[PDB]
Amino acid sequence: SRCQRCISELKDIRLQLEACETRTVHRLRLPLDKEPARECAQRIAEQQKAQAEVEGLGKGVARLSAEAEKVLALSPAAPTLRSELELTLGKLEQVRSLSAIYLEKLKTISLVIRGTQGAEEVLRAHEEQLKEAQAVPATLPELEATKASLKKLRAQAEAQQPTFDALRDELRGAQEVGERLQQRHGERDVEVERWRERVAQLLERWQAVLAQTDVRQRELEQLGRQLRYYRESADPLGAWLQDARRRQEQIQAMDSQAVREQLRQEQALLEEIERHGEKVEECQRFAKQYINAIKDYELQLVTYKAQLEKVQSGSESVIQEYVDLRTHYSELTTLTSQYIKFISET
Repeated sequence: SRCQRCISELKDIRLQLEACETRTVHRLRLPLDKEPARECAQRIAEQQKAQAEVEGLGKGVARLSAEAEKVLALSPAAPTLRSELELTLGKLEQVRSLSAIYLEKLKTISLVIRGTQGAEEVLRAHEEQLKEAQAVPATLPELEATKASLKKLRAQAEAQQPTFDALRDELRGAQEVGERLQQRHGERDVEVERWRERVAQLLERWQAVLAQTDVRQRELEQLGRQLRYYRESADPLGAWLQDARRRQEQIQAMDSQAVREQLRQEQALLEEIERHGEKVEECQRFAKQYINAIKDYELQLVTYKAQLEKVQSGSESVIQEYVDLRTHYSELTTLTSQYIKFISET
C-alpha cells in the first residue's frame, strides 16, 4: 500500500524533473537574437524560476526517500522501490547540476554583453573626436591647441585600459563556464563565439584609436617644426621685398651729375637683389617641406575617417604664399634691370 504508493510518486516526480531537464536543455541550446542584453536578463530570471522549481521537486524527493526507507526497513517489491529511488535521486542531482551551471553561464555572458556594449560607447566617443578634427593647424597657436586636444584624448584612452582588461577577463570567465558545461553535460556553447568575435573586434578598434593618436600627435610635432622653419624664412624675405620694392620705386621714380647718381643707386640695388637669390631658394626649400607635412597630415586624417565609415585645402594657402614671393622677386629683379638699361643708353 505505502510501497506501491511511494513507487508511483517516485516515478511521477522523476518525470517532472526530466521535464525540467528537457526545458533547460532547449533553453541553453538557443542563441541570443537581436536584443542580447534584454533577452539574457529575461532568461536569467526564467532560469532562476526554473532552478527554484527543481529545488521544490527536491523537497518532494526527500520526503519520498524518507517514506521509502521506512517501508524498506519492515517484501518482493523492495528491489523495484530501491531501484526507482536511485533513478529519481540520480536524475535530481543531474538536473540540479545543469540548472546551476546554466544559470552561471547566463550570468557570465550577461557581464560580457554589458562590457562590450560599454566599450562600444567608449570607442564611439574616441573615434568621433579623431573623425571630427578635420581642419589642419595654420598657425603656431592653433597647433598647440590641436596637440592639447590629442593629449587629452590620449589621457582618456589610457585610463580606459581597465575597462578593456576587464572585458578580456569577463570573456575568459564565460569560456571557462561553457567548457565545464560542455564537459559535464555534453552541450556545446552556442553563445560564446558571438562574443569572442565581438570582444576581439572591439580590442582592434581600441588599438587603432591608441595607434592613430600616437601617429597624429607625432605628425604635428614634425609638422610644427616645419612650420617654424618656413615662417622664420618667409617673414624676413616678405618684409625685405616690401622694403626693397619701395626703395626701388623711390629710387627709380626720383642734369649730368644727377644721372650718375641715378645709375649708381639702381646699379647698386640690382646687386642687392641678386644677393637674396639664395635666401629665396632657401625659403622655397623650407616651404616645400612644410607643404609636404601639411599634405602628410591631411591624408592621415582622410584615411582613418574612411576606414571607420573637404572645406578647403590646408596646403593650398601655403602654395599661395610661395607664389607671391617668387612673383615679386622676379618682378623686382626685372624692373630694376630694365631701369639700369634705360639709364645706360641715356
